[PDB]
Amino acid sequence: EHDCIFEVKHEGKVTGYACLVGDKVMKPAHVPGVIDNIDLARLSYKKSSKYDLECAQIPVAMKSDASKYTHEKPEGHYNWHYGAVQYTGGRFTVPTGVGKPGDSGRPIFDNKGRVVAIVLGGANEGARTALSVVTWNKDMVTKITPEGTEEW
Amino acid sequence: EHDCIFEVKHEGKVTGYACLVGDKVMKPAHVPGVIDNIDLARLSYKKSSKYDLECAQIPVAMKSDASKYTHEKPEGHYNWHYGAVQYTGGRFTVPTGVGKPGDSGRPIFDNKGRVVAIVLGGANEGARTALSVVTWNKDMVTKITPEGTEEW
Repeated sequence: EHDCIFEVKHEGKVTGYACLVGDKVMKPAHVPGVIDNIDLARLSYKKSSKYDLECAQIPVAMKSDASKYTHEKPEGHYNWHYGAVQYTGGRFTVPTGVGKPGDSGRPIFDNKGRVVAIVLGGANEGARTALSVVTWNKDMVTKITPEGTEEW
Repeated sequence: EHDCIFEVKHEGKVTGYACLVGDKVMKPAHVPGVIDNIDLARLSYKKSSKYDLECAQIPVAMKSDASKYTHEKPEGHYNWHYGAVQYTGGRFTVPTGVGKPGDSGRPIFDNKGRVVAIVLGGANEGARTALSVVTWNKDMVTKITPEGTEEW
């Protein structure tokens, strides 16, 4: 279902997205640019290149309109802004030809309607493709990045 | 009816408006930040802190798209961007509520469309509040702030 998620643009084009996950505001750091909204970008965030997350806290009304997350992921079927995604064996996976370079940051929802993780693109096959994600393992962050692919 | 011309933006956000009268461009002086319309911001603004006005004179380019003004005023009731306004004893008691900070520079329009005054703030001992006004009468620019003026 449709909601509000801000987006970073660069010089008359688009380069990806940046989300408002509940308690903080955050974005990937592998794509350059500044958020469109001036009161969500002019502040000073904190950056870590080893996990590629740029994060800080939210203003007050932008806190009043937020999202809601979860700290686990069970095996089953999910949906995202392009379609459906199967998660099993530690693998979110989608068909081929369902994205373009520059969609890194669209959130992924569970069945109940809460955000489970974020996306970093990056997987290929001559059939249904995999994902590369950054997720929350019981109040602490971890990464998932299958080999063979670059930062799509 | 109404006009919607020549606002001001600063630091991504806005800081109100500024209106042009038959020959010159006025702006309330106490607010920071400069105008966005690059054809106007090329000028040199006369800054009188004692009367709180910014007083550049316009070039002849958009001088054909100017406004209409006057300096004669009977008692009665006028209209502006946030509703109606009443003129008694000089002071402008508005049907109220819609005022805010930040949006000083809203000019005051009469029934016959001619510009009669601009605004500089509010002051409110209950309903139908009496705002502050920059105005003029027969070559004399006056600043009329009634009492305890909320500095917009």
